[PDB]
Amino acid sequence: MIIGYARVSSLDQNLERQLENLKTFGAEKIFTEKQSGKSIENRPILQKALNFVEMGDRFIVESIDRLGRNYNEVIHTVNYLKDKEVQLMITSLPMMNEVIGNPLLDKFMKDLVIQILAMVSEQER
Amino acid sequence: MIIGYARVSSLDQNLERQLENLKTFGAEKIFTEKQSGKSIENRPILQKALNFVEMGDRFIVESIDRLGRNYNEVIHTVNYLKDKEVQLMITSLPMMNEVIGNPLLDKFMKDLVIQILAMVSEQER
Amino acid sequence: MIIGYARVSSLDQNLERQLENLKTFGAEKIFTEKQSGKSIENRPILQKALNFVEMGDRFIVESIDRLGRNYNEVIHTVNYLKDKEVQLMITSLPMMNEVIGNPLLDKFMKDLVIQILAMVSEQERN
Amino acid sequence: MIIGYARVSSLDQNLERQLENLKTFGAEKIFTEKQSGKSIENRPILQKALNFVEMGDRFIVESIDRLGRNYNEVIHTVNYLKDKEVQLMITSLPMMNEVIGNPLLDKFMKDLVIQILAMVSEQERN
Repeated sequence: MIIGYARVSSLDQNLERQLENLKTFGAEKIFTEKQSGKSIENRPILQKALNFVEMGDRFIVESIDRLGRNYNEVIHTVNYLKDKEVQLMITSLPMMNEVIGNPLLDKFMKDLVIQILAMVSEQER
Repeated sequence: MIIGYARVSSLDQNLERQLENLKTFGAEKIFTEKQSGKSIENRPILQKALNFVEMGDRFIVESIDRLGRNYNEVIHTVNYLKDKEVQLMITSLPMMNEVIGNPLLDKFMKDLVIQILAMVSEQER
Repeated sequence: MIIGYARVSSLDQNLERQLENLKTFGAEKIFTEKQSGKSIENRPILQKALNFVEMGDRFIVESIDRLGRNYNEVIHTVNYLKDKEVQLMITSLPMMNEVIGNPLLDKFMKDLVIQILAMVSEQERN
Repeated sequence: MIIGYARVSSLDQNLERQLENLKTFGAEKIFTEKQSGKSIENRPILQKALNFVEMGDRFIVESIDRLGRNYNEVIHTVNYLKDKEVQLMITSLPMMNEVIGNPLLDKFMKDLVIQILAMVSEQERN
């Protein structure tokens, strides 16, 4: 199952594109949430989505900064999906194709890129 | 408290040397295990270590490869120590907490160091 | 010698704190400039500062965005200081000059952070 | 024009294949060198190729290790190709993929791949 999570601090932002992008990548059930990404403790919609998705399912978002503007909280969420065997994907940067010749290096880089994108989210707040 | 961990793939190596590096670094209690290093699930002794350590404690090892030679399993192990707030210090690369003045860049580089070291473990096997 | 570079695009920007942060880290001579960071071909002071520094000297700035808001051009400047045996230094990142483990792992991470900051600089401009 | 650079630390290493990879990727002139890649001092054939190649051209290699087995030198040789407007292509790596709607990020990705391969190159040496 493909679960999508869309978030916006305000409707001033384009919720269309975010919702359309999630749906374009085959998002079955999508959890929208109008809240700040400064924390995950006041966003019950996201907490309900994470507890929803289980093994085999796919959790996708338009971009990491939507998942949260807090490095540790974003990183904790990424490893929760890993330990729960839920594939994390981004509409902006899917990264489903091979970049480096080595399979181990690709995992390292894709894990690195996400950490880089995770920091920049807090780097902007 | 400061807990350590030592592993030996083959007893032919200097196990007594590794056990000294932990005490020299300030290890009070040291757990010892003898396994291949391919999977952490078949290593109960290592599991007893991660469970014994609590919040505020310090988990140390001679090197990351001792912890494991599987990138995903090693990263999973480190995160387990993060959420439990246990500092994972390496005797091989003696680096201090707060590697940089900036809090965010510190969190990013702390995680990056462990990923790079973990990527070397599987790289060398 | 320890040369410092400070840049402001607007008169609103607090140039004082930038100069005081540079002096705090041992800046003896500073090259202040009032120009947009979207390019370097129109910044003669930044280039006279890069020429002034020699092998062993220290080129310090407050933030990477001060160096410029163009990724390719900021990276070009960072390597120029590299190839010229000049250490780049940033007030925003205290203790950046330290070594994090072996020199290799340090040279890989420090270079990554600067590129990320160099990317964020341009990303905020346009 | 596409210029290649092949290197072999020893004749035991497969050279006739490394030439085929370069020629398979459209190399017109291949500079062959025979010496360690720890430093660019004892590798004049490389500098001969680097000085030879100029604006518009394309510089290709089998992999990063051929371009040098040192992070500081690899990154130095990479930026030398940037400043001369010469694109660097590695036969080992695939075609990558488009970062749709973010040209700035592609500039950063291509640099990250080189630094990872560069570090990994020096890591395998020891």
